[PDB]
Amino acid sequence: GIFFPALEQNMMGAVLINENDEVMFFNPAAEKLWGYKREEVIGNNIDMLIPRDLRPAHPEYIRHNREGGKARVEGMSRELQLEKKDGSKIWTRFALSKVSAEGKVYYLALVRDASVEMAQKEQTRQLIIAVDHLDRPVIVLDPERHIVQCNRAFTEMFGYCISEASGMQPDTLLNTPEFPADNRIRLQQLLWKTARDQDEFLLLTRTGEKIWIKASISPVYDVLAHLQNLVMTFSDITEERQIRQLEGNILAAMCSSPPFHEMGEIICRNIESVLNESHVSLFALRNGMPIHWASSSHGAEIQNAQSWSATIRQRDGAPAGILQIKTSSGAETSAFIERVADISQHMAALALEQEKSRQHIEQLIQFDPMTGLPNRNNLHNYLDDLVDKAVSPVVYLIGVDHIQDVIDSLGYAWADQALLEVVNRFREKLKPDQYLCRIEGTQFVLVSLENDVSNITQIADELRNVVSKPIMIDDKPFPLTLSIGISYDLGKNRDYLLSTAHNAMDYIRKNGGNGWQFFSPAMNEMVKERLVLGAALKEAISNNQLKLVYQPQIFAETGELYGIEALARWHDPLHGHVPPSRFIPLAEEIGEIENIGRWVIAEACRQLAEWRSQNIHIPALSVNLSALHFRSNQLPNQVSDAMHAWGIDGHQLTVEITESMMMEHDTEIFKRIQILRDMGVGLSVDDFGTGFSGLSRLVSLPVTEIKIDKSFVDRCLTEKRILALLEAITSIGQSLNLTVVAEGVETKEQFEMLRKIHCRVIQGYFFSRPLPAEEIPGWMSSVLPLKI
Amino acid sequence: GIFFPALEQNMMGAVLINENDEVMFFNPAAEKLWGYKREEVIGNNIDMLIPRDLRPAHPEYIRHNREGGKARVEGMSRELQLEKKDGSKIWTRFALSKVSAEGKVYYLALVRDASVEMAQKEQTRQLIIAVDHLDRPVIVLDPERHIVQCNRAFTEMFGYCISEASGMQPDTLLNTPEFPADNRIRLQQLLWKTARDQDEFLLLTRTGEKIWIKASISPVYDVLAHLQNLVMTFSDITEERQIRQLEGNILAAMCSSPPFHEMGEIICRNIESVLNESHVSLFALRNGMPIHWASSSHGAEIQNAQSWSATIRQRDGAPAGILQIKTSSGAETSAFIERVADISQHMAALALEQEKSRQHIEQLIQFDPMTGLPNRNNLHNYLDDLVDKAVSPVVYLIGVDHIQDVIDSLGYAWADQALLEVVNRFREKLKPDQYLCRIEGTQFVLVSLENDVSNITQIADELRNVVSKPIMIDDKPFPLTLSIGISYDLGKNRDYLLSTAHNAMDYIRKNGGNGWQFFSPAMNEMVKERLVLGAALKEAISNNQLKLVYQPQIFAETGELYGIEALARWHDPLHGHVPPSRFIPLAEEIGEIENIGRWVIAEACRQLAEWRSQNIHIPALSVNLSALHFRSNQLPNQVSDAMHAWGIDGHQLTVEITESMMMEHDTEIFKRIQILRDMGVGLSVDDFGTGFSGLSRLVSLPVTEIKIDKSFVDRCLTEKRILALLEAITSIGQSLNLTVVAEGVETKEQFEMLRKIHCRVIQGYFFSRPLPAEEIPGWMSSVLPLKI
Ligand SMILES: Nc1nc2c(ncn2[C@@H]2O[C@@H]3COP(=O)(O)O[C@H]4[C@@H](O)[C@H](n5cnc6c(=O)[nH]c(N)nc65)O[C@@H]4COP(=O)(O)O[C@H]3[C@H]2O)c(=O)[nH]1
Ligand SMILES: Nc1nc2c(ncn2[C@@H]2O[C@@H]3COP(=O)(O)O[C@H]4[C@@H](O)[C@H](n5cnc6c(=O)[nH]c(N)nc65)O[C@@H]4COP(=O)(O)O[C@H]3[C@H]2O)c(=O)[nH]1
Ligand code: HEM
Ligand code: HEM
Ligand SMILES: [Mg+2]
Ligand SMILES: [Mg+2]
Ligand SMILES: [Mg+2]
Ligand SMILES: [Mg+2]
Repeated sequence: GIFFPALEQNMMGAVLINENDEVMFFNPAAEKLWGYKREEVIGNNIDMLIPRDLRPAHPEYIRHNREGGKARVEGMSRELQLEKKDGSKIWTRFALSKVSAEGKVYYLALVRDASVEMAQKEQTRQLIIAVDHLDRPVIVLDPERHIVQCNRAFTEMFGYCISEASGMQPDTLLNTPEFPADNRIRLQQLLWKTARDQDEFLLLTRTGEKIWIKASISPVYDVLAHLQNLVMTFSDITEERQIRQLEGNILAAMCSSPPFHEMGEIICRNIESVLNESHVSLFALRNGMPIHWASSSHGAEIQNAQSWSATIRQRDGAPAGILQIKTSSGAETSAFIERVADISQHMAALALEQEKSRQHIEQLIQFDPMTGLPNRNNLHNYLDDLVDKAVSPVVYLIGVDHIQDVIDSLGYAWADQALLEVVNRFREKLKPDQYLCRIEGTQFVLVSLENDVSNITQIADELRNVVSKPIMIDDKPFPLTLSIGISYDLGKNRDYLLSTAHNAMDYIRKNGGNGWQFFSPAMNEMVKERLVLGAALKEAISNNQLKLVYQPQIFAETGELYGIEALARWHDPLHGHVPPSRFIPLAEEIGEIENIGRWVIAEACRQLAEWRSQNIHIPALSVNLSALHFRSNQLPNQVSDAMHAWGIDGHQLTVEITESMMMEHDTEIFKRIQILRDMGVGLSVDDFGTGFSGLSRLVSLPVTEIKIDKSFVDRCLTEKRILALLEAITSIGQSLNLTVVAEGVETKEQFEMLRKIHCRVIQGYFFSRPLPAEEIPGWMSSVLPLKI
Repeated sequence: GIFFPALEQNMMGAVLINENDEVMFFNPAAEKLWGYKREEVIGNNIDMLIPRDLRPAHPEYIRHNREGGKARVEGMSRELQLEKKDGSKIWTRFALSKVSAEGKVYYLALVRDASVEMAQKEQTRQLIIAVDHLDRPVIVLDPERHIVQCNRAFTEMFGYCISEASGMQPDTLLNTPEFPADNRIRLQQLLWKTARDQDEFLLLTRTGEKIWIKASISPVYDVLAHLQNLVMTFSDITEERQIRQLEGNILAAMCSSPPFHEMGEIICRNIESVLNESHVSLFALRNGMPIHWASSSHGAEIQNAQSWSATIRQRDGAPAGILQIKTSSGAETSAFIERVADISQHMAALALEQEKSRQHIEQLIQFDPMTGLPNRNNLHNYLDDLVDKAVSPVVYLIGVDHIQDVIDSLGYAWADQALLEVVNRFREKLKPDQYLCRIEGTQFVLVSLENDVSNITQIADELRNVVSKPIMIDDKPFPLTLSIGISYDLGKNRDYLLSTAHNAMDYIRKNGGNGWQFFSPAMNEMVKERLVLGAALKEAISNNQLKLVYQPQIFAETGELYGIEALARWHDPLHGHVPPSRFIPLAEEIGEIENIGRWVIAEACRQLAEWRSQNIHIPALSVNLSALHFRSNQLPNQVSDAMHAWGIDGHQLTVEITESMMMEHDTEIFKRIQILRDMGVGLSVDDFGTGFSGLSRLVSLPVTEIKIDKSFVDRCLTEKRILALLEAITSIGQSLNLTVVAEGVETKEQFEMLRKIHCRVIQGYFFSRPLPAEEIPGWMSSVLPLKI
């Protein structure tokens, strides 16, 4: 056989043993491997070749193999040890084989050195223990994006294992939530990115827990620039997303520049948001002495409380503030709390330094950013000037209410806009003599010089009605209210006035706000008296318990009744007799003047119908109307109704207007007068108007009568210069056919002294006091004519 | 023989070839490996076994081995590729030998399965990677303390490769500095410690500079509980401190609210400071397209450019920007680049969010959180509404300069206080119709409705005059200046108006500020001409070159001269004849009214003496005076000087006053009139008054004449109603001894129609034109009496 020397010189050392477990064949390669020679090996039991430990065990191993047979079993190639000539031990690769010839059974084992193979195995083990040491999960993927390798950190974080995850897609392996933010497409795009990339996803463990993980994919190529593998690393980011949220919230709040206390509160609550069940405190340095900035706690005692005290450093490096974090027993890692404190101190240094600079400047600042109004120091100086000038002012303290709603709904950048809108509305209505300033927060101070209750209440009502309509910001309505406190006293300092106004405003706010009040209950009760009087007047108007008293007018020469003027009168069961000089202006303030006008016109016309039933001529009847009455485009409707419902057509009715009405210039009012004048009813002007040119226009807008006021008539006795007034007034009387009326005559000498100027008619107490309608007919039939 | 069946039963495939390269031995193991049949194999050439692609190359190796002698070496045993009958490719293990038999050349080959070999090698390859990708330096130590495995992170961090660090001690590798001494003791105790341990050390690198290292050592035992290997991990301290400082600095930068490009720049320089010799670029995605955001100041390039790219996202999957960071290879470490890039992305996201929020807010803000004034949006809305209403407004653009000195001296807060003071000064003067707004910076816009040139000049002068008093801040003066551009055009839009106003303001500011001008050259020319005329008027008044003219006043009945009136006329060589209706209002605006008053009174008395030198009776003289003249407390001084210097005692002189003079109510003015009247000089009132009652009050301020306006006379015959005015006005004439003067008669019919009303005197063209003074004596002796 030509194969004898071939297997003799083959690379693998070949050892052949016969039935007797003795070596019969042996070759030079095995000589080199073991150390002994052919003459030293041939004819000896395999026991000498076996290492010493297995010496007894090897024979029964061979015997068991012989007994079993197993249809000529040859074993499997593996790795084993040798004992050399000097006793050294080496790793070798064995392949055994069983031979059966001539009924007997022989064996041969082929051996190669395995130093490289065992070095590889040691490298494998050391590399595995290097992988499974740090808790940063890494996995490897083939070109087809199938996971092929894992580690203990990954299997512990996600529950899976290499056996249940080998050779399958990573998206299919990792179950994602049901479209929370469309993260499925993001995960596929990160898997399919061809360059180094990273992303953040939301995943659930094998059990299922809401965990966010940051994944990073990197490609690794081969020598010839082909894709070889993709490695994906993961890291849990749950502890860092919350810190990102904290820094975002603090940054957003600080960009709006909130006040110091509320900024501290925001920081504290945001720290608590990331530290579950903790307590946080903030202190500032005031000349080295710590003071309390803000805090937030539930008050519950924290047993075994870990306490940390972080120090805030300014730009130069000096300490400025102290932040105390107290946490439960082992709630969170110390590095977490250290990081939170560091980021918080970095973000709070700016707040502390801006607060310090703000205090330093505001010690002496006499103005105010954010609505540009004056401030407390300016108000103090103004009030001190007023006090030393000895002029007692009226102080209104105004608190704007419901601003916290917009603060919590939109933010400080919009609360400021609401304040600006309110201040602009106030500026749109402030009078020249009023002083407006801002003291603190949502509080403002108005200084006025009106020492009169009727004007003070009007100013307060106007101020409260300023905010009647909602404020539209960012296309969102926001109804705000006002609480006003009013203080006015004589000889009082700034402190007394400010304290009283603050007390009034605080009482209104505590009771519910949306209103105004005085101090000084004695002055407060007058408002209740006025409201009850006005309610009684309105009730009387509605119930028609009002009256008309008629005073005649007489001629100078013939002593004949020129006409009468109807005057409104009122008597209440509770308030007695209310003079018309009192309750007519009261109706102007309320708004019942129109109701008065309709009643008087209807009653006066109806009374003329009653007098016409019997024999009474009554040439004319004068009825007073107010300026606010004539401002409406409804007068001819009711007046025409009066005439044609009782046959009192306008040649008998007469209407007199106030002097101030001609002072005003309204085209619509004048046209209504001209329409009314053309109907037949006359027009009369009291107080002789204002000027000849105006009365010349009153000649253009035709009238019939001119009335000389009582004050002018009374002064005619002494002031001899005003005689030409009546002479000129009467001159226009016959110049263009006007009837002049003398009012308030009281003595005979007055009647004779106005006779020479030729006053057309005379109306006064020298002839008759006003009389109730039930004896108007008696007066006509009794004294007519009179002494002339 | 007995070895051929043994060779057949060898479980490894065995083949043997000769010079002819035929296969003579193909055992069942080889059958199971390849798949070919024994008959198909025996006698064939190697070509039915050689791989197809290596077929062109194999005969070259055949020739090399068959010709070149390699000392009859067996060869090499290694892994190789086999293709199955179907075509699949597997890897097997080959051992080849060269045997010489019968003087010939024979080649022998043994082949295994090697499936597990493939698995082991591929897993080693897959596992060395993801050791090379762990972010921290981990090294595995054998029990006898020799480094066996070092990862890529450690390799690039310290600079000691695997070849240099294989089988040698960690202290000898990372030799620490001799100073201090305790380092060696500490590191030996750490290295030979058997428990998990951590510490800090001062290890040294191949190239130089010190690195402070946190070192951790952990053990790894075996099944039999003996130290099998140990693991050591390293971390750096300077790097983590730098990351913390970077995050803090960028957060502090954001909290101060800088602009977008400034924010990008500060981020860029922070990354530059934390990472040496790098270039950083930022792009922001607008409408899906990137735009440059910030870049390195060093615009050049550095060799060995390694680039890292990050995608800035914003709370969603939508990309928001791109970051590129480039650094030279070998300068720093991959983990440091990872960390800096990640933190930069997470901070730039906040920067982008803040920019977006600020832009959204500013798009809708309607007021100013500073000075409280309206802002550019409100101004735009106002101008748009006015243009839609089709009313052309006058736009003043005001720039306040000399404000940098306040910033340099005191600071930003005091600059804001000065700006507030200026705005308050504007508010204390703006009229109800005008509209004030702040656009930006030290610039404001005023909108007015009056389009008169004189009114605009008055408004501009008033605006410029308010800054004359220096701003008192902290008891320190601070002068400022105003540059005002006036734009006014018909039918133009707000863009054109604002552009023209800004052009004018910039022109003034560049030329030096402290002034105002129109945008229109024609308007500038008009202003220049008016100023030239005013200067000419002042020069003429100073150079006594004015002249007076006298218009006779005649008696209605006797045709005898009642008196004459002096009127001032001005003649200029350049401007010709300027009517008094043109240059008298100009004197009021300038301030020459007083000078005109003295000249007229002094000249009239001097002229009165000249007429009295010869025989002229001249019963009276009427001299016009202005209200502003009478408001000065000096009138009796010069007037009394006039009488006693020419013997012209007030029984002749007469002063006529404007109607508006009696409209005003000043006690000092009224007293001065009474003092003046008591001297003997008469008083005349033109255009009557607001009311005849005022004339009755004026009775206490004795008057002698009343003048009827020309407009009333010119409309007398057309409007028969105004006849009563003259009838009443004359009636007052004999009521209290007054003379009525009719001014402006032109025809005989007008004169006779005023005769029935018995007007006392007549002054008009029907009798005589205003006569120059040289022929007054001739007119007296030639025409009088006119005999009607
Ligand atoms: N000492 C004195 N007084 C005399 C003399 N002759 C008349 N009087 C008084 O002069 C007033 C005339 O009313 P008036 O001047 O229009 O001024 C009226 C008018 O302005 C207002 N008034 C009265 N009735 C009405 C009404 O129905 N409507 C309106 N709108 N105002 C009314 O009330 C004012 C006061 O009315 P009365 O209290 O009735 O006071 C009456 C009357 O009593 C006299 O010789 N001596
Ligand atoms: N067409 C016409 N005009 C007639 C007639 N009768 C008089 N006049 C004009 O009436 C004016 C009289 O001056 P005035 O009414 O006080 O109104 C004067 C006065 O307000 C002002 N003025 C003139 N001289 C002086 C002066 O020395 N001082 C002041 N302060 N104002 C003066 O100039 C105004 C008018 O300028 P004059 O040219 O003086 O206009 C003169 C005169 O020309 C007539 O029948 N027909
Ligand atoms: C340094 C030399 C040797 C070592 C270290 C060694 C070791 C071992 C050991 C530990 C076993 C136990 C079972 C196993 O591991 O599969 C075994 C099995 C066996 N050995 Fe050895 N052996 C050596 C030499 C030989 C030789 C030259 C033969 C020649 C026939 C032989 C015959 C056997 C047989 C027949 C089995 C039975 C395997 C079975 O039944 O599965 N041993 N060997
Ligand atoms: C799948 C089958 C085979 C493969 C992949 C293969 C591959 C190679 C390669 C790459 C070489 C270059 C030298 C080296 O790598 O050591 C080589 C050389 C050689 N091959 Fe093969 N061969 C194959 C089949 C065979 C067979 C069946 C024989 C039978 C004798 C053979 C005999 C030789 C010899 C003698 C050399 C010379 C080695 C030297 O001179 O370094 N080859 N073969
Ligand atoms: Mg009345
Ligand atoms: Mg009256
Ligand atoms: Mg005049
Ligand atoms: Mg005149």
